[PDB]
Amino acid sequence: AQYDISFADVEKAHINIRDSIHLTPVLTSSILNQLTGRNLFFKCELFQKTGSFKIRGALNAVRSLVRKPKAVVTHSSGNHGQALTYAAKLEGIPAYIVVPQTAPDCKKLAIQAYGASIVYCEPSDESRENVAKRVTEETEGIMVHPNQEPAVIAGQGTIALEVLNQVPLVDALVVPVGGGGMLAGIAITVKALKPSVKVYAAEPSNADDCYQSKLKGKLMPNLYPPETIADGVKSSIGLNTWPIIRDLVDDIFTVTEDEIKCATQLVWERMKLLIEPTAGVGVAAVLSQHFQTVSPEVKNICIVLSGGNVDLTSSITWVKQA
Amino acid sequence: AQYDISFADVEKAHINIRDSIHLTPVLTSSILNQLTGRNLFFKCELFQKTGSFKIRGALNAVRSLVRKPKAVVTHSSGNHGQALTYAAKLEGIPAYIVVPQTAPDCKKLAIQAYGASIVYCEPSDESRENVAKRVTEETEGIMVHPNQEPAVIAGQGTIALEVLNQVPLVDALVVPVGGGGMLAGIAITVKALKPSVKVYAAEPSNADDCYQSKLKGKLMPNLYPPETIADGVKSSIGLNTWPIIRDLVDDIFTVTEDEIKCATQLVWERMKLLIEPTAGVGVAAVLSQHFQTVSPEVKNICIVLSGGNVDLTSSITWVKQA
Ligand SMILES: *Cc1c(COP(=O)(O)O)cnc(C)c1O
Ligand SMILES: *Cc1c(COP(=O)(O)O)cnc(C)c1O
Ligand SMILES: [Mn+2]
Ligand SMILES: [Mn+2]
Repeated sequence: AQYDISFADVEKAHINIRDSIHLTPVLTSSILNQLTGRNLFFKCELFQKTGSFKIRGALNAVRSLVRKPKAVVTHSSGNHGQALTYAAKLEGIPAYIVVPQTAPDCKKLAIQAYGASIVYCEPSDESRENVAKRVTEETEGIMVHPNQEPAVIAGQGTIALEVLNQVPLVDALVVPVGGGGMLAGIAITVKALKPSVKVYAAEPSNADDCYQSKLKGKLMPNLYPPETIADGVKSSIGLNTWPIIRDLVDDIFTVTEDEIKCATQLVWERMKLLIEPTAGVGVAAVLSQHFQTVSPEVKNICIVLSGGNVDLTSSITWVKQA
Repeated sequence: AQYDISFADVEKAHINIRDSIHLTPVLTSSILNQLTGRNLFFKCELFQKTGSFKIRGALNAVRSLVRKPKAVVTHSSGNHGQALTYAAKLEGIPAYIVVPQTAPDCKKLAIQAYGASIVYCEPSDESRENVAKRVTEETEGIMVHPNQEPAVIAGQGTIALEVLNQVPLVDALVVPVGGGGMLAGIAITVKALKPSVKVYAAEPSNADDCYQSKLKGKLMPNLYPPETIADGVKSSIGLNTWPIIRDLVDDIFTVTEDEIKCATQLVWERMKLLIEPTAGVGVAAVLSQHFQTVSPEVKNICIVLSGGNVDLTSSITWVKQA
């Protein structure tokens, strides 16, 4: 009944960011329709400013602060970091981004290109959170969490406002899940406007905390730091997004590393959209064996292609020839 | 005054193919605007059916035949071959595609995937033309030339009808040139509707026959088979497209291999559009030193991103890390 955001927060966020973001297109694919037997629609957040949907939450959070702040601080595998740095730069606010050592080089470099101070941490939720806390204290900055901050969650939710308008007959949204900010914002939004529309999460089997949490009915974070090509969804879900996910998300589909790699390459080759592997997670979910159990009434499915920030040099390892 | 096609042919082609092709989007890039000091618009033919704009000419040609034909035949580095095979398959007509031995593997495989009989030839204009002639005779098929066939040229020209509608304030179109079918169709169209709009060709320095022809005022085909990463524009311009290009194209910009590689990678990384290197030729042209000499009045420039059929495995060689 009462969560850390409401639909009204999402509506407000949309008005406050729409002049500063792209109304990204919804594209289709005949081959992917044929492979799934569904009518698919691809929400192209890879074309968003900074290369992912994270600009939505970042702009909303920075503008929700509006003496100006001394600094903004966060932890990020890269996309929220880039987005926050860009949003903060527009207001003349310096940014400190705490980033795991094992984040992709392209993401590390982009954060530095936008002028942030990058601070490497160890690759775990605990290290990300603890180092961001220390950096926040040292800089006397403002922490803008990548997925648990209400202003961030409300910003990500605005994706659903656009999808429901662009695909008026949509039956389901499929959303990749890491910390659950996007999934939670979208769930709040869809279930407020047209709750008959399904909200499905897609998650790596190698980082399956959201799936485990829903199964067990309690928050079950990753016990070991995840090893996955879906580098942007290694975070566990958190205390603010869990209750929304528990109550408002219809199902969660897990996908293996091989499935993620295959779906990502299929989008590259067939749609010509350079999605990052994390964005391939949603595509893998709809292609998966378990998704065939979804009712045939759920025909019009919109998959969020959440980002396009991929290391081309690092992607030469897993790319397979036909 | 009188060329092998007219504007009326392009208009007719558009009505005859529009129900069967995508009205591809026009996208923008802030970074590419910043780099060029121009206002750029990208016509996304990479999203077209079969991965390039060639579906336009192919559908128009196949439907311009409408006992049904025994077979269709062509020569192609891959894109026209794929498009022709698809168009012919819709009508239950078999296809024989003559393809140079050194065409990219992805293109060879796609032609076979669409059900064509592929016939390898030696990598030269002479071999392509001679083998297609022999195959046409042996199969008693109909030759559909990739760039000199009027129905094909008229089909490619329809790109300009869309661009002029989608970018109403456009000042110039930039078009990659191989055989000159697209360039000629676009030139006929633009100069009929709003001749103040510039039509610029973009060409590899390593395959610079169009540039040489315009300089010398006569058709000067490539003396040696071109060596270029822009694998789809190795053909010389021909007898039907040359007069149109001579008279109606405003300038031709050549770009080196390094420029093509750099522009292609920039589009991948910054726009998240998986263009093939041939489609990077137009982007390289607007980024080139010589394009800076174009009048500052030519502000709104639409570049045709002509195709997305790229060998990912073969592209691991030239991709450079930042
Ligand atoms: C952040 C991100 C996600 C996951 O969003 P959460 O709010 O962390 O669940 C998915 N894809 C991409 C590209 C992202 O950057
Ligand atoms: C065919 C083609 C061109 C060139 O068109 P021509 O009519 O041969 O000049 C450019 N880019 C791509 C991707 C093509 O397939
Ligand atoms: Mn997870
Ligand atoms: Mn040439």
